[PDB]
Amino acid sequence: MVEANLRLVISIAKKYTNRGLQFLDLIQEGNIGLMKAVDKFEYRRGYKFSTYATWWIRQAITRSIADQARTIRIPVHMI
DNA sequence: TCATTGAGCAAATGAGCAACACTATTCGCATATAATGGGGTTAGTGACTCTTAAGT
Repeated sequence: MVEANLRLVISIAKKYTNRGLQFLDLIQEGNIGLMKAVDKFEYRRGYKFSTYATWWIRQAITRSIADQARTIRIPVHMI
């Protein structure tokens, strides 16, 4: 299930490119979020995979670029 | 008899600790229609040397 939606990870992380982080770091952290979405996925709500996986991939990419992008790190609640 | 030396002492202030109670920070977790392969250089170098590789 994980190695069939990596194209979804590169499709999400295509837009977060020039935000202070490398392109390969983004899709790596998106893969971490994709694994966390695979482990907690429920099929009985009719949705296929993508509407549940997109939120977790976007969350992992945003929490990656909110912390590991600057030296003087501001937490996400303060920013 | 009194100034001088040797020793100490109560007290005031500066530093700090120990345990406890309130509170502002910080981090783990969740978002359910569908979303399914990227930008970005270097472009009018010169000369020389070392290694690898096809050609003889």
